[PDB]
Amino acid sequence: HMEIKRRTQEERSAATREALITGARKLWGLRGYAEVGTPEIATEAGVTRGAMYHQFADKAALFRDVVEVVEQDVMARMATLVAASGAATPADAIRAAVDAWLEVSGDPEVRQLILLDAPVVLGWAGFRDVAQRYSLGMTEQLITEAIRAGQLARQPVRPLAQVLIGALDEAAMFIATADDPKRARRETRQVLRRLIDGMLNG
Amino acid sequence: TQEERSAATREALITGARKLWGLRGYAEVGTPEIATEAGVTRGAMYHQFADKAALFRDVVEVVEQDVMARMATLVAASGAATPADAIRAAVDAWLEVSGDPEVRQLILLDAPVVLGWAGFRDVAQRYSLGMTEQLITEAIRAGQLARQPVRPLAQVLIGALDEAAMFIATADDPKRARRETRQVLRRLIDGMLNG
Ligand SMILES: N=C(N)Nc1nc2ccccc2s1
Ligand SMILES: N=C(N)Nc1nc2ccccc2s1
Repeated sequence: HMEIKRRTQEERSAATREALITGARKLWGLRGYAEVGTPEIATEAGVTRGAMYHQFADKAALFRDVVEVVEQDVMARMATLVAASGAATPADAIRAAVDAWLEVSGDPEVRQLILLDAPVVLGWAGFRDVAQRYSLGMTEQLITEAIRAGQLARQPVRPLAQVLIGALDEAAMFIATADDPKRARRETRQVLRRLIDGMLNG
Repeated sequence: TQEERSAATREALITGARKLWGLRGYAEVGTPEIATEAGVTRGAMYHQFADKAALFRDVVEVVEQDVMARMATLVAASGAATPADAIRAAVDAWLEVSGDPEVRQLILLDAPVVLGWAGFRDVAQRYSLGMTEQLITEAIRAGQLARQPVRPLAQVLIGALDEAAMFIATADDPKRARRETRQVLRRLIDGMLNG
């Protein structure tokens, strides 16, 4: 008897939540978390303050869901760029994935939300857990494929993956906080080329 | 003097807090316990430290000073004959020093949480970036690393070294994790060193 009512209220709640996340991603992406209040976000999203209260305990809870949706888009955008790269070998896929990370992390919205705001708002523990949840699988599979092809030494995948994600996250943070980010991106790309080319047999 | 008495009170509290937080972690020991360990009244303690985080900020300074000194000592004693070998010795020194139980708990686990992102990174940079940039500069000068600005390489390598230490710190089998991580780090830097 009550399944349509329950599903209807679920769908309405989901639509409200999506509008708030979409609004918050847009305004915080342009001005930064510190500079935009939840009332402006509720106005942008076309929802009441009570609808906001119902969905999110507080401003940081809304930000935690923004980061989830952005990280899903970052991982999808990176997969698209590697897929489109023309990579002939697992080693070339790895190089395409590093290039994709510098391109996607360079998007001004990703820079603001993931590299500048997220470490501050989530705290160090929260940021590291999100980055590993989204990126460890892709990174490990790229390593497994290169090992299978004899382009990387046979070794435990997890330690290498975690160390490389540490290096790549700090590379992107360096570019994000540079006052001349075009020069920083060149210099950082050049470092990562030497690091990756030092490890790959191909 | 009044300044000497204040300094003695502060030293008792920083020593006590370093000992107790180093064993159980910041979250698990309150300021009353620390004041009892130090033999200091609550009022004398709050006169020197506004709150728990303030006391932790001074613990982090004395631990970072020991990390920096122990890193210098071990690299100096390694017998490294070239800048490339000093870099290799610094990698092994970092796994030895960061494996100290007090460093593991206070610097690797607690400091990023208590000080916050910006705070912890400012402290770490103040104590480390001197040694790090000198090691890199000497290797570039010797032609054992590519010609390049120092800072970008330093930040990327610090990201690898920090994640290596945190991997070991939370591992189910830290002795195994340290062997696996040492192999990864030595292979990463051997790919870039000419010598
Ligand atoms: N990682 C830290 N949080 N602190 C330090 N690391 C190092 C590493 C080498 C030399 C001095 C220092 S101080
Ligand atoms: N500064 C950091 N955030 N961490 C580290 N710096 C250094 C520098 C040299 C060796 C190990 C490490 S670990």
